[PDB]
Order: sequence, then C-alpha cells, then structure tokens
Amino acid sequence: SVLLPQLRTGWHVDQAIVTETKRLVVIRFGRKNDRQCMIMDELLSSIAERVRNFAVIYLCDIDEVSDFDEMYELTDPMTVMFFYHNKHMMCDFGTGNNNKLNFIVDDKQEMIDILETIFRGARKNKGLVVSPYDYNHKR
RNA sequence: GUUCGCGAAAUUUUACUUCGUGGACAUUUGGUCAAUUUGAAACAAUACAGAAUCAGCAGUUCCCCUGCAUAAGGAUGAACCGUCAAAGAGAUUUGUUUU
Repeated sequence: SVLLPQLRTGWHVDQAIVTETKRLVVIRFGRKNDRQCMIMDELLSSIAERVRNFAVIYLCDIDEVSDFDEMYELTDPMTVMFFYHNKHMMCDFGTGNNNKLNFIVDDKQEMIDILETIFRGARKNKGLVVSPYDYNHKR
C-alpha cells in the first residue's frame, strides 16, 4: 500500500493522465477503510515494479476527491480504471460493464495479462479490448 | 385463471361443449464493434474487423588436424689444424741423371 503513491486532488489525477504518453495510467478509486479496496491495493502494489515500463499505477480516494463521482458514475467500494492519452480505455470483461473495473482480481499473472492486453490493444487506438479471462461468475 | 392427459353426457367412435380428475404452471442481468463528422443533442452518416513467406554466409564458445611466427628447451650430422697490405731508408749472404 505504501509502495503506490496517492492522488490528493483532481488535478493530480488529470495531470497524471496527461503528462504520461507512453504507458497506461491505472487508477484505483476507493477508500482506505474498505475491505475490497485494500486487497486490490496489495495486488497492484506487488505488480507495480514489474509493470513500471508499460504501465503506472496510482491511488485516488473518493472522499478526498468527490469530483469524478458523477462523471464516471463511481459506485461500489472500488473501481480500477485505465487511461491512455487522455482517452478512457475500455475492455469487455464479461462482467457486462465494459467500463472501469469492479471485482478483486485473484492472481498476479491474470492481472498482468489484463494490463498487458489492454496496453497492446491501446497502442493501436483500439477502444475495446477482449480480456483472455471472462470472469463473469464474479461481476 | 393457461395448457396437456384419462372417465361421463348431448350428437355421426377421432371433433366441440360441459362435469369428475394427474401434472406442468416466474421476470430480468451477465448482449455496447472499435475508428471518424464547428455546437442547443440524437444514433444519423463514414469506414466494416483485410483494424508477408522460403533460403544462404558470416560471427561468439570449445575440440581435432595441418602450417608459419615467437619464446624457451633439447638430439644428431657436416674431413684436416690462425700469434696484415703497399712504399721508403739502413745491415748480412749468393764437365754428365730433375728442365
């Protein structure tokens, strides 16, 4: 958890998205007290060093910044989201919501494969990517 | 209350109509192509998932064979033997077989 930096204003979020051209921007929207928010914080905290080349991971709190709540429709304790060149990325996970992310991923390798596949499909301008894993038993 | 099935009646055995009877009798979600159009905001155009394959040499790493170099190291053969050159001056001797 301490490994990943946190974004304390909406402008740190926005500039974090704008100033980074060549690698994905991954934000976890959620609060420190939640049960599901710390788990993806640990999972993403282990993965950050492997992936630092082709992606970077940041942290955002909903109570700290409530500005994006209505715009991206943030519900559930946590939503992970993926941004490439200011463009919100999108991938059909089988969860029925191709936007953002909700559930807690299990294995490191499955999440690194999601990051890798979203990245690779993102370099081609492709809006929708198809994950190798449809988890929809979860949602 | 809806259908399927069996028994009874009114008529031409199956058929309609009604009685006695055995089941079956929920709705949704997980279902978005991406890319592009100077405006009070709609899915209307514009694409439309088409969103290179055989062969050759060389080069790094080790091994062997054969050359040439270099550093060291060895083995053996080779018939004949070492304390000047020129010019000038002085001193001593010099009848017949092989010319």
